[PDB]
Amino acid sequence: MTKDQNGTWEMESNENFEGYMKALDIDFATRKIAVRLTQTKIIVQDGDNFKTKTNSTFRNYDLDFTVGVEFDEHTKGLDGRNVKTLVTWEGNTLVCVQKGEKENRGWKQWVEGDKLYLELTCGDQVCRQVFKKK
Repeated sequence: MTKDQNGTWEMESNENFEGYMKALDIDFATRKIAVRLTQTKIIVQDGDNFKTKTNSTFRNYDLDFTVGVEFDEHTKGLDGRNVKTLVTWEGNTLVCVQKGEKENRGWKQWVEGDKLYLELTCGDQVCRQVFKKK
């Protein structure tokens, strides 16, 4: 009944992977490399903060912020542009608004049972994800 379901999620599968990086047109590559090399989605939670992370063999620098801080643009490693990225707790889940200019990066989570969904978008695409908690 509170934002602390602390665990792990191997992410049973991925619908779209490169196309999300594709959507923001990072480099129409990495789809052949980043494919999957341990990709373990994780969640941490601290109280006033929240930093889900991926323990991938390629990268470990994912959800890294505090709630309501309002991540007023300024990103890089992925896109490298400028988009309002507001974060909020739903009471149960992490709702964030990618207030874009061109795209709708609108990335959000929502515990859809015994796993944790990550239903984002990014202008045109719509990355759908499925998990299975631990």
